[PDB]
Amino acid sequence: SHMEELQNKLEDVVIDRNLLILGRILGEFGSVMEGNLKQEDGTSLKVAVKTMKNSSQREIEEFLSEAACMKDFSHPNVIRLLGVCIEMSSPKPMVILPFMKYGDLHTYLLYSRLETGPRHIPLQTLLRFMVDIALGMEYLSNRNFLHRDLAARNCMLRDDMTVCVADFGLPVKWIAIESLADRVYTSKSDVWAFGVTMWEIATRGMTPYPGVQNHEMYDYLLHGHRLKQPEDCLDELYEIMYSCWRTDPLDRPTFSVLRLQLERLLESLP
Ligand SMILES: CN(Cc1ccc2nccn2c1)c1nnc(-c2ccc(-c3ccccc3Cl)cc2)o1
Repeated sequence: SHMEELQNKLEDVVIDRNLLILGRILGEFGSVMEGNLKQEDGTSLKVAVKTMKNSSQREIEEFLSEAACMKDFSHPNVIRLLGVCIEMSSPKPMVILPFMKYGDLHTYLLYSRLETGPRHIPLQTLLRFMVDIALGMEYLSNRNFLHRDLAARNCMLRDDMTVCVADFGLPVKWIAIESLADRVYTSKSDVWAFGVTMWEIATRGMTPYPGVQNHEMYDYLLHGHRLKQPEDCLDELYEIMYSCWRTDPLDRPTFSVLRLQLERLLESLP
């Protein structure tokens, strides 16, 4: 029955192409399109459709396998995979996601500094964003799933302004020191990317390490330098993000420890 569990997950993740109607292109690695998904209750749902790219057997079965694992995730701060579709060329898979009208968190932070879009984001909400990602990441690491592409651009905003982790890997300034050197990736490397993500949130969308080029990053970190404390950022919050960048990956806290520290800090605000 150990294999029968994979077959169960496999049947579940596939969506009939006829239940899907494709809309306009939102982004042009593969495309992001809007779509309509006909549900079991007879009504249509607005969805986001991600199309992907070379073998028509092994790599496709690999996509279905990976998608079957992804649809098994069930947490309010992890994007939910609604299912997958396949379309053949003259070998193009599609992944079906809930439509997020508020978009990615990175764009939202940037828009908040311009007169038109969202208004100034206060400290409590910036901390609520960090708690939400920590909760989603905590769910993932406890299931032994590595994100491998954690950044503000890969976190999505739901209609109730809840953040969910998304766009799972497969970005040099999000990569842990040991991942740049030993080409090794663990949950401590996700914790490092999370600290960088927290810094993007606190700076309201600044690119990490201003004045340091991508090809200078490994030598920069090797000499002990880390991301600087953002202006008006709490010392406690900075200590939490800094703890994510400890040279020894074993010294870095887990997501569960980080989530707790962030919740206490949030509750402590007036
Ligand atoms: C496109 N995107 C972001 C998004 C979401 C929602 C949204 N609404 C409007 C615009 N939007 C944009 C997104 N978030 N998560 C994913 C994703 C993509 C691929 C896979 C995957 C990769 C390999 C094998 C199997 C799978 Cl299922 C998993 C998750 O993509």
